[PDB]
Amino acid sequence: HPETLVKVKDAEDQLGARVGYIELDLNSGKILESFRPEERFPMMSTFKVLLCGAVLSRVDAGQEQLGRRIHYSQNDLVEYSPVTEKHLTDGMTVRELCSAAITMSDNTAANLLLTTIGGPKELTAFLHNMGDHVTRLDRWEPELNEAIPNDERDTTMPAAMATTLRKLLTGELLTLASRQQLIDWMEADKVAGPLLRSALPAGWFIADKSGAGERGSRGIIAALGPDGKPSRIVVIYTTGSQATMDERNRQIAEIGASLIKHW
Ligand SMILES: *[B]([O])([O])[C]([C]C1=[C][C]=[C]C(C([O])=O)=[C]1)[N]C(=O)[C]C1=[C][C]=[C][C]=[C]1
Repeated sequence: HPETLVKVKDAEDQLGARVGYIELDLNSGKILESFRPEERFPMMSTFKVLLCGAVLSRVDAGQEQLGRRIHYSQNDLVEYSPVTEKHLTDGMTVRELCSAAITMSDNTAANLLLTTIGGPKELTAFLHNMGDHVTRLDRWEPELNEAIPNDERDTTMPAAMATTLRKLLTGELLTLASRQQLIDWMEADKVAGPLLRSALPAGWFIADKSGAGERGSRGIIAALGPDGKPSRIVVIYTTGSQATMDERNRQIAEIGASLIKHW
């Protein structure tokens, strides 16, 4: 709704930064509303969903096991590794690393998973293969959150991220069992409470993933809908603000309230 676009512009004014926005119809693929759709923004932690999608496609091909366990060391630990740091001892299975990467944004768990699939170059190839010729992952955690102005490394476009999430989630790409598993992980998101979840009415469904990085970067990707079923895709990225975390979360949650209102 254009009123939502007003809020996106109000946000750009508040944060003193650009805001990329996109609403997608989950069923048809139709674009509902947009803003800075083809500009590049840093994915930050939102790439974790893509990562686990590639991991799931390997599992579907029998090239990987969810039950497979992985061991690592203190040597592998990166800042912000809430679960991983807890099992230095017993290691973790593929499944748990994805859970950890998505529901808690665990940095080390992402790094371990990237290694398993072939690193950033392979992720990029995976994406490019499925029709996304824009989204690129160049670095590992946590340098990928640098967000230096104009750098194309580790970025996406709101338009590209939206359709790719759509394909993962509803395309024939992943098995039914894997798509479901991916949705399940997103739905259990334990760290995005102040963002869109904060504007959701009771009974609605939401499967999401957020990100935060240097230079005021912040963003979220999500599939939501009323009555326990997702029906739309919303992507929101911002970069360049001098605003604090709270103000940044406030603006995003404000865009979501507008989205709901005009549903
Ligand atoms: B990710 O953005 O690449 C990665 C981990 C992270 C940190 C904070 C919030 C989220 C989120 O809300 O989805 C994801 N980013 C970093 O590791 C940067 C960082 C930022 C702030 C605290 C710790 C790390």
